[PDB]
Amino acid sequence: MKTILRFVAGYDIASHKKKTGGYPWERGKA
Repeated sequence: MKTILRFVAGYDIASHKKKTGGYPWERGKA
């Protein structure tokens, strides 16, 4: 995960817009 910045970038917005489906352990090592 070197250029994941492009992947997480969209997730940071999509997760903030929709906000749903997110396990307590499946949150990027907390």
